[PDB]
Amino acid sequence: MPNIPPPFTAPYAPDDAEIAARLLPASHLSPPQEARIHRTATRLIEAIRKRRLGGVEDMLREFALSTKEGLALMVLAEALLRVPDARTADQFIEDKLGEGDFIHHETKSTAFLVNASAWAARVIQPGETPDGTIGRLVKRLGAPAVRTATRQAMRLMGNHFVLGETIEQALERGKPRSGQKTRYSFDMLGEGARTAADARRYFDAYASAIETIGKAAGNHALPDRPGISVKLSALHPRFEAISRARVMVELVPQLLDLAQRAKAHDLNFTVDAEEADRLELSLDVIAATLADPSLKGWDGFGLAIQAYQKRASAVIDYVDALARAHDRKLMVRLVKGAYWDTEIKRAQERGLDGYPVFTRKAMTDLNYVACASKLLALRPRIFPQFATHNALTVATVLEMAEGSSGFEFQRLHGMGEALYEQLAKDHADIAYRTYAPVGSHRDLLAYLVRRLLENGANSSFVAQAADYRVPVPALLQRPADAIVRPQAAAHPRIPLPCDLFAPERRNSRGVEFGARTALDQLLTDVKAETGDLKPIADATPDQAHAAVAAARAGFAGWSRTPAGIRAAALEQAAHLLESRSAHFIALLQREGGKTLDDALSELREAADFCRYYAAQGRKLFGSETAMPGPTGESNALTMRGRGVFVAISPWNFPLAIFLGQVTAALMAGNSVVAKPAEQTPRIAREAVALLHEAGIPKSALYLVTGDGRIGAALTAHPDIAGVVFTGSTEVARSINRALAAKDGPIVPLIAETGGINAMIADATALPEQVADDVVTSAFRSAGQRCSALRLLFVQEDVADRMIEMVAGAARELKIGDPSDVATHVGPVIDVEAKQRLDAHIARMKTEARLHFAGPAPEGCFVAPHIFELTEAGQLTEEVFGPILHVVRYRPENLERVLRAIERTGYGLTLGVHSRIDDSIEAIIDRVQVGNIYVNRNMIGAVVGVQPFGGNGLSGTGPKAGGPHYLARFATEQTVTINTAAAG
Amino acid sequence: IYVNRNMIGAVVGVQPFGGNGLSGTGPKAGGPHYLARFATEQTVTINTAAAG
Amino acid sequence: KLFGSETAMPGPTGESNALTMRGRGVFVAISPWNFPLAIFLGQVTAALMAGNSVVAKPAEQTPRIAREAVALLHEAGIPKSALYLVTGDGRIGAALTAHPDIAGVVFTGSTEVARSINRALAAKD
Amino acid sequence: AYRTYAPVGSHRDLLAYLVRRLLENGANSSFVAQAADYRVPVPALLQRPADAIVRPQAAAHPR
Ligand SMILES: Cc1cc2nc3c(=O)[nH]c(=O)nc-3n(C[C@H](O)[C@H](O)[C@H](O)COP(=O)(O)OP(=O)(O)OC[C@H]3O[C@@H](n4cnc5c(N)ncnc54)[C@H](O)[C@@H]3O)c2cc1C
Ligand SMILES: Cc1cc2nc3c(=O)[nH]c(=O)nc-3n(C[C@H](O)[C@H](O)[C@H](O)COP(=O)(O)OP(=O)(O)OC[C@H]3O[C@@H](n4cnc5c(N)ncnc54)[C@H](O)[C@@H]3O)c2cc1C
Ligand SMILES: NC(=O)c1ccc[n+]([C@@H]2O[C@H](COP(=O)([O-])OP(=O)(O)OC[C@H]3O[C@@H](n4cnc5c(N)ncnc54)[C@H](O)[C@@H]3O)[C@@H](O)[C@H]2O)c1
Ligand SMILES: NC(=O)c1ccc[n+]([C@@H]2O[C@H](COP(=O)([O-])OP(=O)(O)OC[C@H]3O[C@@H](n4cnc5c(N)ncnc54)[C@H](O)[C@@H]3O)[C@@H](O)[C@H]2O)c1
Repeated sequence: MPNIPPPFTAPYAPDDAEIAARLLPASHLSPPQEARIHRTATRLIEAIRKRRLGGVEDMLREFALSTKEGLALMVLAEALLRVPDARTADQFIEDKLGEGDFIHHETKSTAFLVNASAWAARVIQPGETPDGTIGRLVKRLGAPAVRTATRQAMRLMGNHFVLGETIEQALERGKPRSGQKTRYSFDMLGEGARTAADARRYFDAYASAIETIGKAAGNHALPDRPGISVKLSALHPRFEAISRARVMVELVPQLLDLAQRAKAHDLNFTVDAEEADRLELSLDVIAATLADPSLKGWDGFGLAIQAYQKRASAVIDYVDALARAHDRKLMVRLVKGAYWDTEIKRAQERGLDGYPVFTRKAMTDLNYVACASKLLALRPRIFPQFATHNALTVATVLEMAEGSSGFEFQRLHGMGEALYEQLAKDHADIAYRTYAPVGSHRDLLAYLVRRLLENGANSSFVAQAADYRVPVPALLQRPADAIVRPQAAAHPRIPLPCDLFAPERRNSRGVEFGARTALDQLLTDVKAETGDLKPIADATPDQAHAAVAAARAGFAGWSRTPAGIRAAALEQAAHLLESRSAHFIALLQREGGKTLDDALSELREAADFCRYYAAQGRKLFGSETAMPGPTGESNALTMRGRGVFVAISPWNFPLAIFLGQVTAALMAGNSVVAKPAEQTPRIAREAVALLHEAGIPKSALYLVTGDGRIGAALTAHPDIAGVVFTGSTEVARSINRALAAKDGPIVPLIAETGGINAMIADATALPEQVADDVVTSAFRSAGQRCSALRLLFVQEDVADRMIEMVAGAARELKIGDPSDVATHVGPVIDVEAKQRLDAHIARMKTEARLHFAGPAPEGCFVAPHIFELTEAGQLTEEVFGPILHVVRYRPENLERVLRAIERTGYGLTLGVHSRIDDSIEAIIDRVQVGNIYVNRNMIGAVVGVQPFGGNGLSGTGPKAGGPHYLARFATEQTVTINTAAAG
Repeated sequence: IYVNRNMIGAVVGVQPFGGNGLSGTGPKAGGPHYLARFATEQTVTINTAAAG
Repeated sequence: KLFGSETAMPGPTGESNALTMRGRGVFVAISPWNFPLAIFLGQVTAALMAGNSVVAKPAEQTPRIAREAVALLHEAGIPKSALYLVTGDGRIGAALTAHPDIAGVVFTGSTEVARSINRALAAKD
Repeated sequence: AYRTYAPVGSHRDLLAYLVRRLLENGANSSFVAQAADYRVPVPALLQRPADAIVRPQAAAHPR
């Protein structure tokens, strides 16, 4: 009867200290309360340290394995467990494993997870160099220990996971005896559908699991019936804030169907909690689902809430209001949180104003107990479920319950066993639910990774309890006593994103699209910025020469302006850029045709260029360098501006590359004449006016607009001191020839040009991450980035799955007006671009296999295309659009692949996806490419982090946004003074 | 530039030597900017998150 | 200092970023007659130190010292495969600089010859 | 050929013997201890003694 709560919108990353100022006093307990807790917890830990077979943490500790090594052995273990004849596995383990074929075993066992037929008698030659994850393990531990470790992995995989090639096989394997109930609830493997077909498969798997669980549910009432865990990202291929409109329309009926099926068996149905940027969207979906009248009269629906998030307490308020408003009973799982490292990395990458999670473990522990107290007081409408394997957390929640009724604890099969058995011994009324991981092999890898991060974490309770160096009393330290003071809440060694580069420079600010207040405000601000797009008159060859003459006159004064003053101008420019981000983002979208995230990212990059060049500028030009020499003599090295630089920029980064080149030249003490791409003069003119306002003298910087002919007039001018160019390889050569033709000084040419960028993915790569990174690298910004992926090499054993996943993912990209927040792929720059792209597409259709040709809206649009080539040699040009080419290869032919890459002459970006350090390192050793990206996408180089730029046909160097850039814009001068007369 | 002494016999690492304009491109021989010009830069970026 | 080890770049947690400097390829080194030893070796050893192989063409007037110098470099630890001496006039110098496979040119000599070399480089595709 | 010895005697002589025995099994520098610690890579157990000393003047322990 109460009002349905408003869409959830708590502040994303509030101040830790203020939260601690509330939680610390409230955490206080009386001496008798603490005494009970201490006793219960000691008893739990004693049982834990009894020592049963063991868990993953025991294996990692026993053989001192990295997470990567643990993962590789568990993968090999599953492959070995699925071999029909156990004697067959035994023979392999003793005779082949650890003897050789190290990389082959790692590759085959991993491919097995997506391609069962891939894993099936070789002959191992002696003396093989131990390489690969397994070979390195063998060198370190010895082959016999690796076999022993593998056998242990086999008992872990066989005992603690319910797995099969398909869901049906997993479910059959996980069944109980007869007319009996499953002793476990199902933690389903699936997450993050990449394709529409993935989302249907996961839906079907859940549906199938619900029937299996149902038919073996027992006759008791809730809470004493089994549960299933479900992930929203598994049920929708673009589960994200910017796609909220389609998500609400497509995902809800799906989740509703599954909830109804669970209701019919009167099951516990739990929606898992995922990344922080999906919190708000998930609550929207969950609320709309819960509202459906078909879910009345059922008490099993629920969701997980992560206490490691500052928003946790507010989520609980929201969930309770939801429950009262629809008059429902809910089962609510409280967890700490499984994605901590991800949240830290993301907030840093995204330049957020803070972290959505606590950064000290004790703060998470404090907030968990505080949230538990909150949930307990919401009984009986809310049935709390405390999922944790921490003995102190358990003991503390029990004490606060003052009873054992109306809540449960939870644990994952293979963890918390000794703990909860002992808890049950000491408290007969206590209930705990045990979940088993259940699913297909194709979903194992993604799940194993997350699982291993936590079992291998030093801070984890389970790990420490298993380490007998850690005394029992240490595991019993109260969280409040670790924090002591509110101002100590945040972790002292984790800087806020804005301080990522301190004390060098400030970081530009970003926006969290997953926070509706932030995204809505950004959208509004950009919308408020208007632009009719008035034509910008071209310059005549006379005006261009006048510009050079004027720049030439201004060089004397600018070059002699103190470096600190030049740097201050750049830094004020950065300030004005971010201050006016909406205006410039608006321009980037209108004139540049960029989607919102690409525009914001370019704005950030522009400001980063200013601050970074300002910072490097002071180091380089701030003072002379004293040279060692004899007594009675001084020797000083200085760097002076060269003269007038001509800066020529492209249309694809009309602001950041424009400003990067210009501010670099300016910082070095040069005056500049800048000619922007014909397509994007407006933003260039805005940038220049901004630089002037920031402190760049009118006499130091001139904008000349026009075509390649006006650009030619500038580069041919006899009085210029150098040229900084970014554009086509062909135009660079033309400029270079015009420069070399002159009889004057040989001036510097910095030329950054295209590439035919490859990615190499082997069978140890996670197909879902490959697909993400391939889709991003090749199709983001309509493939109009120089760093963009053009050629994917994929090992044949995984080619079909990887290609199919990229295609399915590409189909989910929204193509259209870049100003619509839901758009993934905007238009290409002009009619000429589209025609050239369409011509290549037409040609490729008659020369190579078409895997995907997306649907494009009328206008200057080109959709993602995927072609498979017979050989790489079929791709001979940089095609500047959303067009992926794929070649599959045999593992023994990597050399051929590397020759194919070397053959083009380009060398800008290269992607490598592989678990195998030795393979990654062999590739790096071999290639000369400027930017190599491993196990991530190939785009969005960050100033001062990924100095960007290639060689061969891809560029001259030095790398923009790196420490060798500014020097190229200057000239050296040595002053030697005989000082002897001074004495 | 040489002040109150002769103009010749630049010493390696003391007087980085070489000119501009019609006199040269740089970087100066026997100075700290020379070697870099003979090399190319390579940036290697690795997503290490799977390990921690 | 420069090539001894990589430079770590600041970045987000969960990511490593390292800057390295690698040899470019084959450098053509062309030297004058007026400092037949020191400028010859200066240019040659700089290129070698940066990890390039080198084809060196000495001034036609002073091949002997250059050949003695190359011999000394080989004896000092420079592999025969990393360093070759080619003697002759400006035409042989022109052949070297015109070669499509070279990765750079280090030259000391007349402003006029520098420009012709610059033009030959620019002319290549 | 290898000979295996068994400790043989009366309880009244055990303590004195156990002490000496435990000093060596609990020593960080002991081969048996390190071999049993999987953090120590096989190649580490294989370092030649001469390569640890390197120079005559480094023979004595510096601390
Ligand atoms: C049945 C079950 C279902 C679960 N469902 C989900 C889910 O849907 N979504 C989800 O995100 N998690 C979920 N989890 C939680 C996750 O998988 C881990 O098990 C959990 O976070 C560990 O908490 P703990 O009290 O057992 O271990 P503890 O060792 O006491 O705490 C470990 C954790 O503290 C936090 N942490 C670690 N370092 C820091 C730091 N420097 N600063 C702040 N916090 C830190 C983390 O959240 C981390 O996992 C579930 C767990 C179980 C058992
Ligand atoms: C059957 C048998 C009978 C034995 N009888 C005797 C005996 O009668 N008298 C006797 O004294 N020992 C005797 N020992 C030796 C002793 O008991 C140890 O077993 C032995 O010294 C260990 O050598 P190791 O090569 O097996 O182990 P390792 O780990 O290779 O070496 C361990 C040892 O190196 C030496 N050492 C350790 N640290 C240092 C240091 N900082 N500087 C210099 N040296 C160091 C010690 O001698 C020490 O025991 C006997 C051993 C066996 C197996
Ligand atoms: N390596 C990098 O960092 C990087 C960054 C951005 C773009 N690019 C490259 O730029 C290309 C796409 O952008 P584009 O179409 O604008 O490049 P483009 O060669 O077509 O022209 C770019 C710029 O040079 C000017 N220009 C054209 N002809 C000229 C001439 N004869 N003399 C002097 N100037 C002349 C243009 O008018 C313009 O401002 C791709 O090949 C791409 O990979 C490389
Ligand atoms: N700035 C300095 O550091 C420095 C140092 C020493 C000498 N120099 C200059 O060197 C000059 C005098 O000596 P030089 O007579 O040997 O110079 P030079 O121009 O006559 O030629 C010198 C070198 O280039 C080669 N060469 C000639 N024509 C060539 C061509 N068309 N293509 C490729 N290579 C060619 C020669 O055979 C020789 O090895 C002066 O102008 C002097 O100032 C400058």
